[PDB]
Amino acid sequence: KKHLFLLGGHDLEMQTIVQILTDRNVIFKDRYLQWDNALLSQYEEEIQQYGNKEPFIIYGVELKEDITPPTNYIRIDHHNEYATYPSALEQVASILDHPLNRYQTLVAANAKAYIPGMLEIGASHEEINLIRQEDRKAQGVIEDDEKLAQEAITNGTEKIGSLYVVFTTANKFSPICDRLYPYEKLLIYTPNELIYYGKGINSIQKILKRYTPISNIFWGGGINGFIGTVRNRLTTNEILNIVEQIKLLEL
Ligand SMILES: Nc1ncnc2c1ncn2[C@@H]1O[C@H](COP(=O)(O)O[C@H]2[C@@H](O)[C@H](n3cnc4c(N)ncnc43)O[C@@H]2CSCC[C@H](N)C(=O)O)[C@@H](O)[C@H]1O
Repeated sequence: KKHLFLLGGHDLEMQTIVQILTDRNVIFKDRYLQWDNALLSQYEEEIQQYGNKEPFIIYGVELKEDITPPTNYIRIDHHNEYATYPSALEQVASILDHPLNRYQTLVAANAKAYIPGMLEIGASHEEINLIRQEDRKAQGVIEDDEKLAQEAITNGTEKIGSLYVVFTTANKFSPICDRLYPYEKLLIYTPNELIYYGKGINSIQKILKRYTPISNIFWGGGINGFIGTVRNRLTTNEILNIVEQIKLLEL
């Protein structure tokens, strides 16, 4: 059985997956997707040529199935109902019988549990710093993202009990997280998007499902994981209402 991999949005894990797939001569297609456009329909041409053809198994790595996948398609993900699963890098390596080296174990740990996941595998201060910078660089974080981050922590950040609430006009939130870490609970929101990081995401999912269908909600990891809403699917008032509901969990 021959392997076809379709890669979704880019980050340090997806970059590492490209490296391993490259070194091992695996058929894979990388349309340089990002976290917000990781659609299976981006690979409609490849689904047409390899879909339902016996010799090939198709591995979609963190792709929303906005089109019906063929019968020879296996979803490779660690989000939503797969949120307790090992990271995509770990699952891809297992399929290829690739032993993850020390660097790649940190890539998987950061992908699944951020900085706590790396401290759990004995990461050093300099190991954590290189992973975080490479992770943000692979996301496309640039200098304008890091400035809006500094302003968001300086001028739009309050703490309610154990919860940081940051209003921002920024596009990428990883710059804010690394400046505020360590934290137990962090809520970043924009006029049409919010992402929660930290303890008790199941209680947050309860709140979100009162305001928007589950198809606008993504999450990953356990408690001390993240849960968020797709950009521009909720109104400003809906976000602001949710922000108050999340704040109410601290009172
Ligand atoms: N507790 C934590 N605190 C801070 N960062 C963490 C934490 N846990 C994990 N992380 C980091 O978060 C990253 C998780 O990576 P992923 O598993 O690929 O998960 C990614 C996406 O794959 C996933 N996602 C699913 N659908 C969508 C969508 N429509 N739009 C945007 N994002 C979507 O949600 C995650 C991004 S969530 C925040 C997105 C934000 N708009 C931004 O630009 O930074 C990874 O780099 C980890 O290091």
